[PDB]
Amino acid sequence: PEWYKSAVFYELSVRTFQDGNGDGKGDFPGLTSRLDYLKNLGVDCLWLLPWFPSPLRDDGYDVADYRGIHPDLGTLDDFKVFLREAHARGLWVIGDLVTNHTSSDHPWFQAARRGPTLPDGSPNEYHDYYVWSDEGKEYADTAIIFTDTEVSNWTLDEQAGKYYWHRFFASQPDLNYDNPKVVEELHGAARFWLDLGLDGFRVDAVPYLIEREGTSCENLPETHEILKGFRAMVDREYPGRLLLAEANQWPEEVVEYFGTEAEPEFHMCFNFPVMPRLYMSLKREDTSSIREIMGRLPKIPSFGQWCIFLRNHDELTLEMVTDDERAFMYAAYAPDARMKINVGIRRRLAPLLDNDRRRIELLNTVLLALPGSPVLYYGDEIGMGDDLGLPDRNGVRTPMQWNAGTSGGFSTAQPSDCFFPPIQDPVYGFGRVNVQSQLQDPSSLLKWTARQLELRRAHPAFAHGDLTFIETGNPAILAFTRQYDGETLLIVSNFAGNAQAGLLDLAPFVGRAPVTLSGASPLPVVTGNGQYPVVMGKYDYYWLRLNS
Amino acid sequence: PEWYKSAVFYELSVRTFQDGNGDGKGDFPGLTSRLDYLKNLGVDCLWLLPWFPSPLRDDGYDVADYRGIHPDLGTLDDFKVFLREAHARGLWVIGDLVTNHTSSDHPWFQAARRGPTLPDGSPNEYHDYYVWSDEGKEYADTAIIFTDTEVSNWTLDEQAGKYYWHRFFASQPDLNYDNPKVVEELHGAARFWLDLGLDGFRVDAVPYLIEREGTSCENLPETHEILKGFRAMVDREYPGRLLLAEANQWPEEVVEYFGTEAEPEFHMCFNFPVMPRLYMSLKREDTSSIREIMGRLPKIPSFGQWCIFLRNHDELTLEMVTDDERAFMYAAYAPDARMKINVGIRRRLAPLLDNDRRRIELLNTVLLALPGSPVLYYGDEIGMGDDLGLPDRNGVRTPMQWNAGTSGGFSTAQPSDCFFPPIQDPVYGFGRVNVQSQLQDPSSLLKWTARQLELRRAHPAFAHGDLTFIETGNPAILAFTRQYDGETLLIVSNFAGNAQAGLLDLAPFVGRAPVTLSGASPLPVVTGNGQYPVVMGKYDYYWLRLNS
Ligand SMILES: [Ca+2]
Ligand SMILES: [Ca+2]
Ligand SMILES: [Mg+2]
Ligand SMILES: [Mg+2]
Repeated sequence: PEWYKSAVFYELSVRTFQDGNGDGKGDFPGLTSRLDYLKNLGVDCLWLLPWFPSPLRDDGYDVADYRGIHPDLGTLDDFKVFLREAHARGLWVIGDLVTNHTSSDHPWFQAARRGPTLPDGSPNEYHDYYVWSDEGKEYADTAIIFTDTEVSNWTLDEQAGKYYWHRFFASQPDLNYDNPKVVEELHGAARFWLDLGLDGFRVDAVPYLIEREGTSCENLPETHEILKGFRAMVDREYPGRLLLAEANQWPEEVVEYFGTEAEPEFHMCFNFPVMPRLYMSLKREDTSSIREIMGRLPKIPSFGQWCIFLRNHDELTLEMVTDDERAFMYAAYAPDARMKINVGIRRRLAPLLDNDRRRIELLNTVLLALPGSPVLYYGDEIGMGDDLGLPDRNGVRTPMQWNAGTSGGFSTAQPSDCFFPPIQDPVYGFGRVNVQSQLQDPSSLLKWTARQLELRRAHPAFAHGDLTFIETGNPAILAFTRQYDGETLLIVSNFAGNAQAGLLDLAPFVGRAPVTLSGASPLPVVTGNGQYPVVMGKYDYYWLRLNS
Repeated sequence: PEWYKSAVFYELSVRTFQDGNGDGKGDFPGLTSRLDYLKNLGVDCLWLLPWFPSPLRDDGYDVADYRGIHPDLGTLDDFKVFLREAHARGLWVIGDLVTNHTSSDHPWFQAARRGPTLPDGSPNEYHDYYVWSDEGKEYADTAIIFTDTEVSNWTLDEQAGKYYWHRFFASQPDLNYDNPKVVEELHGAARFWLDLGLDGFRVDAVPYLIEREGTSCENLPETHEILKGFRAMVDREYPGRLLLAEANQWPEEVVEYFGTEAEPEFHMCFNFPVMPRLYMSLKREDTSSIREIMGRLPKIPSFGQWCIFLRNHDELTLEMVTDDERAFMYAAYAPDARMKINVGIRRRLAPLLDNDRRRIELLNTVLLALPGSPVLYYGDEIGMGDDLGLPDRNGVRTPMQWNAGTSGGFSTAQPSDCFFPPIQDPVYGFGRVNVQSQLQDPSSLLKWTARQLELRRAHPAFAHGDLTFIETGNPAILAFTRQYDGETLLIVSNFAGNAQAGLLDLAPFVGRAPVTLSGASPLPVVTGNGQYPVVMGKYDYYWLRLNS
C-alpha cells in the first residue's frame, strides 16, 4: 500500500505549538525540539497549518508570499532543518496549500488593484490574477461562508473602483483560475516546497476554485479539471507525494474529489460527512445517521483513502447537514450563543463531550476503527479545552500545554505576552491538563491514546480493510466488521449513557469464535442462526477478532 | 429503621480538613464552613478522628484528656457551634473514643508512674489504672501489632521501676479494665460528649481491652462483657445513639462484637473481612474470595448493620488474610518496599488503583452495593494521592485539597507550615486534584460520587436488602441481588481489565425483565432455563432492577 494509507496524521500550528525563542510565538526551532514527543505518541505524518508570510487576518490562510516562512516562525533554514529532523525520525510532513485566494497584502493583489492598465498606458499583467466586476451582480445564487462577518462575496476596492470576488474574508481575494498564468503560479508554488522534500499538501478550499454564472459556484467540473492537473503534475514530477483535499460537501460530491482510475484527482479526502453525525448520534443515543451517511459514500478509487477526524482548527461545521440536524446540533452542543460561529460550533473535543473521558474514548475508538487514516488535532490527546473569549476560531487554537510551568511550557514569556493566551481555567488549565503530568499518570488520556494507536497499528485491517455494518437490533449500538488479508475484526460501540442490549446478526460467522483484541478474552462461539446477544455498559467499545 | 442503617458516613480528621485561622492546622470553625459541601456530596454522618488534647505521637489516638478539645482545633465553644451547625443541616456526627490506652502524658499515667504509694506516705490509687509487671514475662503468646516499631508489648518505666503493658506504642499505656474505676472513668468520658449532643462513637481497638494469661489477649469474653456495659449504658441513658466498633478480625470473631438480641454490644462493626478481598479480586480478575469471605459471616442481630469501606486513615491491613493472600497483595500493591507497614500497605485509594478512574468507580460501586452503610475516606471523592515522605501512616492523611491556590485552599499558611504538607506532585497535587475544579468539571469524580450516592439513596434495598450471590460462570464477573420491600436489585460487576462474557443463573426470575437503574432502559426478558448471557467491558458495573 501507499504510505498515506497506514499513516496517522497530526494537525498542529507552528505558531501555537512550542515557542523556541522566548517571544511568545511558536516557531520551527520549538517544533523541532518536540519531534520525539510526536514520534513516541505514534504519529506518522505532521500536517502543518499555513506557515507563510501573512498579516494573519485569517490566521495564515491569507498568504502574502507562497515561497517563504512567516517571520514569527523562524527562517527558511529553520524550516529546512526541521524537515531533516522530522524525516530522520520517520515522520512524513505535509503543508497546507491555499489555492483559492491570497491575502489582499499579496504583491499580486497590490499590483492588480491598480486597474486594467498601468499609468503609462500599458496593460497591467496582474489585474487578471483576480476576479473583477463592474457592479458585483454576477454569481448572485451563492452562499456566504463567513456569515457572521461578510454580507456579500463582492467588495468594492477603493483604488480600482471595481468589485472583486472573495468566498472568505474581504481581505482574501479569490484567484482567477480562468487565467492560465494563475494556474502556473500555483504549480510553481507547489514545486518550490516539494523540491525541498515536503511530502505533500493539504489543499485548502478546493470546491471554490472556478465560479460560473447559473451555478452554485461549488464542485464545478472545471475546478475538478484544475485539480486533475495538480495531481498529474506531482504524479509525473514528484511520485509518491500526497495530495489531501478539504472538501466539506455532501457525500455524492466529496467522492468526486478522488477523480477516477484513469483521471486521478486527490489521493485523500477528509470525511466531513461522518463527523457531525458522530456527535449527533451521541446526544441522540441513536447511530442510524452514521450508517445512513456512510451508506451514501460511493466506492473510491484504488489509491484513495478517507481521512477521518473528530475536530480540527475550524469550527465544528454544520454546513452540510439538514435544517433540522443543524438546529438539533446547536441546542445539543451550543447551549450558549457565543459558542456559534458561521453555521458551526467553535468548541474543542473534550468540552463538547462535557469532559467525559468515557465519551472521548468512545469517539476516538470509532475514529480509529472506521475506514481511512485518522488525524488527531493537537492537544486532544491530552484533553485540551477552548477559550471562547477569543474572536473567530482562535478559541480552539491556544498553545500546546506541555507542563505546569510558565505559560504551560509553551514559552518562557508570560501568558499575557503569548500570541494566544494559554488556557488557565480550573477545568482545562495547564495546571490540570498538561503533557508532563500525563507522562507520569499511569492512566492518563495521553497514555490511553498512545496505547490505543498501538493497538490499531498491530492490526492492518483498521487501515486497509473493507467495512460492513451489522444489524444489532438496537439503535444505540453500532456494529461493523473490518476484513483484510485473513483477519476479520468486529467492532461494537454503545452510544447510550446506560447499559444496552443488542442482537448482532452474525449469520456469516456461525462457527467463529470472537475473542478480544486486548488479551484474547473469549466470547461465546457463534451458533445456530447466528443472532448473537450482547450487553454493553455505557459508552463501551468492544474491539474483537473473529477467529476462524 | 434506625438512622445509622441508611446513613452514608464520611471519615475526616479535623486537623487536616480546613484551617480557619491561618496557623496551618485544621480547626472546628474551618470544618464548619465545609458542612454544606459534605451535605451536597450526599453524606449523613461525619466521623471525626480523635479531637482531644494529646502530644500526637500517634496523631491523636494517644489521648491526654478525654474531656477537652486539642488547642490546635479550637475550643469547646467552637466544637459546640460545629455540632449545632451540623445538626441544623441534618447531619449526624460521631466521635472516636479511645478506650484501650491513653497517652503516657495523660495525668492518670503521670500519677501512676510514681509507683504504688506516694512520697507523702499514702497509697496512689492511680497506680492500678494501668497494667504493670515486675519483670514483663506475662502474656507472652501475644503478637505485636506495630511490628515495625515495637519489639515487645512491655516497657520499663524508669520512675516506676516496673514494666507496663501496651498493645500499641510505648507512649500508649494500656488501661487496666480489671479495675472497675477505669470502666467508670470511660463511661463518664463517653457521657461527657453524649451530654453535649454527640450522636455516637467509633470505639478504637475494642478487641484488646482485657488481657489474660494463657490466651491471645484478643476477643476475650471479659472484654465482650465490658462492651455490653458500654451498650447497656447508652441504651438506658441515650436512646438512639450509635456505637461503632473497629475490630479487624476473622469473620467468626468479628460478628461477636454485635453481641446478641438479648445482650447487645455494638450497633455497627466495620467489615474488615471483605475490604482486602475487593483489591485481591481486581488484580486476580477472580471474585471467588469476595463470595467466600461474605459466606463466612453469620447473620447479625436485628439492630446490627455492617459498615463497608475501601480505605481509611490507616494502612490497608493484611493482618487477617492468609500467608498466600498476603504475599500476593504485597506483590500486587506494594511494588516499593517502603509502601509496607505493620502487615499492611500505606497508600491511598487512587494510587493503589494506578489512578485508573474506571477501577476507582468499580470498587466504589461495589462498596455502595454490598450490605451495609458505606463510609467514605475524606479526599477519595476527588482522588487524592499519598506522600510516602511522611513517617508512619501520615502519608494518607495529608490536608484536603479544596482549590488550586495557597496550600490547595486548606490554609493561607504556606505548604511547609501546614501540620502535614499538601501534596504537590504532577499527578495528585492540588494544582491537578482539588474540589473547586471538580465542582466545575461536569464529569468529575466528585460529581460521579455524588450522583452515585444519589442513585443508591433512591433504592433502599442497598441499605436494607438481603444479599444473594448468583453463579455467572466466569470468576471475573461478580453478581448478586438485593431484595427489600417489593424491590429486587441485580448488580453485576466485571473485575477484569478487558471484556468478559458470562452466563447468569436467573432461573428464579423467568418472565421478569432487568431494567437499568439509571435511565430505565430495559434489557431482554428472562426466558427458558433462565441462563442469561451477558457481555461486559473492562471494569463495567450494571446496576439493574428486576421487574414483576
Ligand atoms: Ca474561486
Ligand atoms: Ca488492654
Ligand atoms: Mg518564538
Ligand atoms: Mg487552624
